Amino acid sequence: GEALEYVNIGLSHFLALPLAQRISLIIIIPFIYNIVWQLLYSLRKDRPPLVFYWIPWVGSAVVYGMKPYEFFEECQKKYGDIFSFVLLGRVMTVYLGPKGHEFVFNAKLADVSAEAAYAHLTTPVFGKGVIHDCPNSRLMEQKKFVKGALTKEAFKSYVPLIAEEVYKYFRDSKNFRLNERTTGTIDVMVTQPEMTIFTASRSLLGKEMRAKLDTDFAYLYSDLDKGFTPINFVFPNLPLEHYRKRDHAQKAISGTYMSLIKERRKNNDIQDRDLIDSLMKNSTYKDGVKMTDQEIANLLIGVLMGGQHTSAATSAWILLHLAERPDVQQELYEEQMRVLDGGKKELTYDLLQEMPLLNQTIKETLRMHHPLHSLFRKVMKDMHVPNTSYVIPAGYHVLVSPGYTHLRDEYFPNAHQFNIHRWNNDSASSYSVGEEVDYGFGAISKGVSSPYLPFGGGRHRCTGEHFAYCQLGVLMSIFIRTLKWHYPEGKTVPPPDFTSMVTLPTGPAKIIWEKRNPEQKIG
Ligand code: HEM
Ligand SMILES: C[C@@H](c1ncncc1F)[C@](O)(Cn1cncn1)c1ccc(F)cc1F
Repeated sequence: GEALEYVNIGLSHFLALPLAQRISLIIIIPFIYNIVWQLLYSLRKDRPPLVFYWIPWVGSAVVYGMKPYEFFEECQKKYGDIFSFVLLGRVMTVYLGPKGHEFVFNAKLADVSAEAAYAHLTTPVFGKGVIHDCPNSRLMEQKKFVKGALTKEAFKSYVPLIAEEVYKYFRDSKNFRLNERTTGTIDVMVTQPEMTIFTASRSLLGKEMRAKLDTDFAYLYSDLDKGFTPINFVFPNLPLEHYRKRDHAQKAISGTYMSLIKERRKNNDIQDRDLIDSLMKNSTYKDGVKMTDQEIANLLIGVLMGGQHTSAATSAWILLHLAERPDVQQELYEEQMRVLDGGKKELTYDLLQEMPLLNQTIKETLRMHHPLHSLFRKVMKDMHVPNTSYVIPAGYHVLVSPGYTHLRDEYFPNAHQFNIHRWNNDSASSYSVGEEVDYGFGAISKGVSSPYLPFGGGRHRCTGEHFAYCQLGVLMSIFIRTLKWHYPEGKTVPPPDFTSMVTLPTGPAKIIWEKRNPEQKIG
């Protein structure tokens, strides 16, 4: 009773402490509070173990962002395959391994949302109305629109254009100019992004859109390029300047696409050339709405942008791994001479399919260097993980990471050794190992239990797998037949830089190239 007066009294003296002790208690009450909250949380047996952190809110973000596969391995040894950690205000429950791939890539639409996790990151860059700034059902239909331009007949015609672009680059780039140099050094992280965007542009976007890249316009891609960073997860729209040249470039680049979209319909200049022709002819949803010309341009940005960063990272890794392995280059070259009749057969999408060792090299690189170490979903409903007393409460996030499983000896013997022969009689981009399902964009595998899942699975599954292998196929067939490359003295494979949007190599990652035929000229 008389004590009740003194909780009151003490509350008044609390308010009248010096700014030195108030400030410090501002930073000790929450620190001491979250340490004692965690301790209570670990007695909850319907929750997966939460890994201890000191700083509240920040959580474990520092070690997760820097070495996420080392973090995952350390957590796996302590608490098994399921565990939570807090990440800059959110709570992520990792499910490692194939049962984890299944728990997350085959989750019900009712249980998890990818849109809910990524809309803050994608929509500022791509524009609105597409990808994650729409309902999952719109997403499924957009993928059906894009995927309707990623056919075998499309792929037969992209191969001469892609190959033209590779040669034009060897001819004209300051990094090569093969008609004036026979040897040189390139930074793969400078060359590979440029090659990707040229080849992707010319093929999917058309010749006009490829043409604009030879000009100043190219910088808008570079400006747009920088708004695609995990920082948009914390400060999505933060009134600074790289946020404006980002948005400037979005408006600017989406304008060029609509200008072309609009003039093509004005002229009925609508053929089967590029994905711009395709999305024009076929972008009406199942309920009857057509995509606005701006929505078509923003899907263009998002598709080109995402495939840009994964494809460019992958050919970088193919070069860096091969730079160290002249025996694999020798092997890949023999297959080039055998399949292409010593160079006296033009490269075709068909002939690419007969090059298993090349396709096995892409396959193996993508095993060791998955471009997305972590995929996320926001949990919408309380989720129960079977064989288990755990519930993942709504508002948590689930995190699948097949790239970690990729690097496990459990599923890949000597997982840390680059070995393309681990895929003998198995050069497939991927393989639907049984029964299939359709979420709107075509029949894809129903199970998602494979330990090798470079293109994920389920509804959010990649619709650019076959394009990626095409691009990477021509690019690497031509690199192989034209150049030998090795590392500078002392140099080896760089470690991955996980902090960016894709695990790309820690730069600079340089290789010395030599012409196989010094006296050869590109016409
Ligand atoms: C080496 C190349 C690529 C790799 C390794 C890769 C990997 C992936 C993965 C793992 C996902 C699943 C995302 C998630 O589950 O959260 C995905 C989604 C997707 N990717 Fe790719 N990707 C590649 C290239 C491309 C290209 C070139 C395109 C376009 C031509 C593309 C378009 C898409 C689309 C449209 C989705 C659907 C996302 C969704 O439905 O939520 N990707 N990709
Ligand atoms: C959202 C994005 C992503 N980026 C980084 N970490 C996780 C991610 F989910 C991604 O899934 C990645 N991606 C897959 N293939 C190409 N890019 C994506 C999907 C569709 C798209 F049109 C553009 C795009 F970037």
